[PDB]
Amino acid sequence: KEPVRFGWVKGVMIRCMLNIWGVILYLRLPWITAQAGIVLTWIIILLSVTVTSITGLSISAISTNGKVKSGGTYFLISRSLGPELGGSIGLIFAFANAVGVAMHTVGFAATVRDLLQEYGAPIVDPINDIRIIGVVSVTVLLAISLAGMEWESKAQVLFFLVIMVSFANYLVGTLIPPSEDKASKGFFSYRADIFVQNLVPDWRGPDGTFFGMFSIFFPSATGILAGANISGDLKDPAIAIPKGTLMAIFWTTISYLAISATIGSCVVRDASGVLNDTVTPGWGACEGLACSYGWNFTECTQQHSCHYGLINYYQTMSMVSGFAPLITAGIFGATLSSALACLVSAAKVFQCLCEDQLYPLIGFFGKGYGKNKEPVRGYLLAYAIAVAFIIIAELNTIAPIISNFFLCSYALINFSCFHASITNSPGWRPSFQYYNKWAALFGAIISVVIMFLLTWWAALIAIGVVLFLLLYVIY
Amino acid sequence: KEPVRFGWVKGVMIRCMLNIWGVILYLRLPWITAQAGIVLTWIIILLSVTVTSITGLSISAISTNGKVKSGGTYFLISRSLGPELGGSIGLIFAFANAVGVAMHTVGFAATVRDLLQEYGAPIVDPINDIRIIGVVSVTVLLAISLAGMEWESKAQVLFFLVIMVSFANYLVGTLIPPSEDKASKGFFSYRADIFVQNLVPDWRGPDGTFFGMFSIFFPSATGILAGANISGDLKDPAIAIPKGTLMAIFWTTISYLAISATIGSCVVRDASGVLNDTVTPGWGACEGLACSYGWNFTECTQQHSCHYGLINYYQTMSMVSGFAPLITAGIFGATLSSALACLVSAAKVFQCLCEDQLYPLIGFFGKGYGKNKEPVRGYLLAYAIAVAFIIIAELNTIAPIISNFFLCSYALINFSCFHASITNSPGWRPSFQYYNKWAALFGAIISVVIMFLLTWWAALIAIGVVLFLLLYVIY
Ligand SMILES: CN1[C@@H](CSCC(F)(F)F)Nc2cc(Cl)c(S(N)(=O)=O)cc2S1(=O)=O
Ligand SMILES: CN1[C@@H](CSCC(F)(F)F)Nc2cc(Cl)c(S(N)(=O)=O)cc2S1(=O)=O
Ligand code: NA
Ligand code: NA
Repeated sequence: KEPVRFGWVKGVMIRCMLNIWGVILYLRLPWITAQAGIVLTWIIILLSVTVTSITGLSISAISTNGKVKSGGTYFLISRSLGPELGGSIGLIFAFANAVGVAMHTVGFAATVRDLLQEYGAPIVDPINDIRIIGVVSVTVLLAISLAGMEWESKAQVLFFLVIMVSFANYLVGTLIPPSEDKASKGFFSYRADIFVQNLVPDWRGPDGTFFGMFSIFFPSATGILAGANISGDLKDPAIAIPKGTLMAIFWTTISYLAISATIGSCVVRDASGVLNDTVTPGWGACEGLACSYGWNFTECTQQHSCHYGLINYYQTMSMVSGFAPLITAGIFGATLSSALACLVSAAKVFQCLCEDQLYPLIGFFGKGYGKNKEPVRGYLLAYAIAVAFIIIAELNTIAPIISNFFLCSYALINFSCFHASITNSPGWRPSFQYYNKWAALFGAIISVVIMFLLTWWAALIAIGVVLFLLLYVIY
Repeated sequence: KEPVRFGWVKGVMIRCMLNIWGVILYLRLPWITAQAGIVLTWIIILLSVTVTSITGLSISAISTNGKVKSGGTYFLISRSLGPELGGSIGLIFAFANAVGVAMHTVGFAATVRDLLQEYGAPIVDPINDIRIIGVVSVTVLLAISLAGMEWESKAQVLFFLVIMVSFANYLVGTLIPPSEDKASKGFFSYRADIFVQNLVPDWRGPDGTFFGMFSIFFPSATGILAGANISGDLKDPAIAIPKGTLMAIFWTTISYLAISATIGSCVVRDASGVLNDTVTPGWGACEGLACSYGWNFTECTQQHSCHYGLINYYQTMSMVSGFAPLITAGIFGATLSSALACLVSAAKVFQCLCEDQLYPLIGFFGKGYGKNKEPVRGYLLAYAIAVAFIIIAELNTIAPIISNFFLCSYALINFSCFHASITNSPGWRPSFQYYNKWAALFGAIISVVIMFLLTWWAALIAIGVVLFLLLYVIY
């Protein structure tokens, strides 16, 4: 009974694309497009996908160096900077993945709760909705993931199809001439006037700055290592990991640019929401862009007190669409798939750390064999952390620390590549064509600059945890 | 012709006491005593002299381990964490010392300029006063330091005597019943009412917070390594360095407490400065503490627009005194002595780095022998940096980076002691009685906490410079 192996389009490309896409695509990108206009939004996107392209090239170069087992992403850190930054960064990576599982299942449970609160009676508590729904969802994901690897692959293909259907729904919705309901909320079809008026920023509110929008977006463009954590479950990784990872990054960035450039030329940043604001012939004068189509939104701009339009209403994308519930389906598919990718990623790193002879820290976790060619001993450890961080259910303060645990790995992977390449390390001969030491050095420096720049105390906590593990292991 | 060696009272105690005392004693301590009252000022002092007591114990333990040449303070860093944090921290230490020479000579030149601007015609430029005076003063200090070591010792004893004379002048001045000039500016003799009213804070202005006052004070309590940088010029360092350094710290702290507790019970925090504010019998009512003695300062407190009193006038200590010019003499002696101690400290570390075989980075500086048992090759290097940072003459922005170069050494010295003591390093047997690994660990952790807490970007620059030197030396 041979194990199942995957090609490059279902085992690498789909996984990375589905882990990069989140709910920022559906709830915040249309808002960032309004705060910062179109050109600066493109600049933010192209700055974010430059760090993850350099890390992508380093990962691709790592993959063409030989055969590495599923979850041996930190082996280069270990054999280039000693086996005590190997295990420490591996443990940080595999703990942050198992926390990201919870930070996604909570986001899915929030949507389920929001739908339940309108269509029927919820159960008594306002926040225990999230806890019960999150725990049930995590148990279902654990069950399907523990039933094999073909089943996880089929579920991921299903989520991909649902996301594509939501994209098509959006794109055919924007081409429909506006109805009164859609017009009165700020939607007109592709107009040249609304495109030009939206190319320049309009910073509004306490969080409306270029660095604020960069800090909102950047953590949702990472997630490129989801096809390299299962390196051993591919038919030939040395051709499948470079091409799959880079195609994922390319197509994700294209979809990020198209959505902003199209939503930025259909909706105005201010709208009333009440249909009694048509033009009255002889209403003195009106000030605003929308009069030339037949709508009068002066009271908003004078008083700054309406809830609709691109800059005020967070769910504009779900009202431009032809059929609204398909966008909710897209949100479900974009959140569950990220949770599943993170749960399969944290299992295959705990299972590599539990069988690492050179890092005996947690090698004592073995009681039951579970020999089904599956990491049963690495799934329960991830499940326990995932549930323990769903019971808390309040995770907006832990997000910076986890997001910096994920950049302490982007720094050490890139620096391990550079250090092994300048030292001429004995056994480091990557054959990937597009790779350079100085690009890796730049990536390793920027990944620390950004990490301290986003929030300075969480970066210190992230460094302190790694340093404590390092020192306790040495002594 | 044997070289000259010093005892423990002139070679260690005087040097450390004179480098700890600065112009904060004369221009800012009476102000901090008014912002934060008396109890919190004592708390600030006793928190600052806890980091430098733990570092003092680590230095004392280092000194009883054997014989170390003049300027080998970093040898423990080198033989406990490799010879590439040895030289890098040694270079950072000896560059920050040679910059502190400039940051003190500029402070002396400022006082000379301020006196010149009143008693006669200055030369044409307002800021070239500082440049010319600073360069001349540094050349005079270099000349006396380069003429030998006995002459430097005699100059330091002279500065010590001048500081003691200013202290006596102050202390006999506060016991004189007030004159009208001194009363109208806010000075009354030791009163019980002004003591109680001044025990509690009164935070005023943009910089008036507990952390603001800690950040002003703390960098002026360090400077305890000035008697350990000349370890080889002592008759027996293993008895002279512990006792001298700890007695310096003790007596400095006593003088810091006495000045604040006595200036806090003689002056009120608000005064007018004009003698027409005596009590007029029948002036309705007056509100304020000073009426019961016979002075009426209501207009100040109502309008917040007067320049005198403890909290508003920075030179209160120079008007309480019996004879004002002796306080100026004390300021001269407190600034020149710190410049001289730093110039002798940076010479004897550059001269140890130029003859270090295991750190060949700057070993190429040797052209002229200068064999006079004096570091002629290490004095010109310090002089060039000192002059280059006096020509700039604007140093209030470089102060944080230098002050963090001085804590990157307090961290590594303490951690080197701890690491060598837990590893049971082969050759580390300190016989100092009062020493503990965990005290050193606490010192090494607090020295980084404070370093990032004072200003977060300058700490990153200070770490980046050390890391760049480390990496460039390895490759
Ligand atoms: C969206 N994620 C961001 C973190 S930003 C949100 C935060 F968690 F910070 F709150 N980074 C990564 C990176 C990787 Cl490499 C992987 S993965 N599955 O390849 O190992 C997963 C993730 S993520 O899904 O957690
Ligand atoms: C007053 N100094 C403070 C720095 S605070 C002012 C700043 F420079 F930061 F702006 N720390 C030290 C420490 C030492 Cl050990 C030595 S010394 N001569 O023993 O080597 C000298 C000094 S200092 O004189 O520079
Ligand atoms: Na997803
Ligand atoms: Na001094």
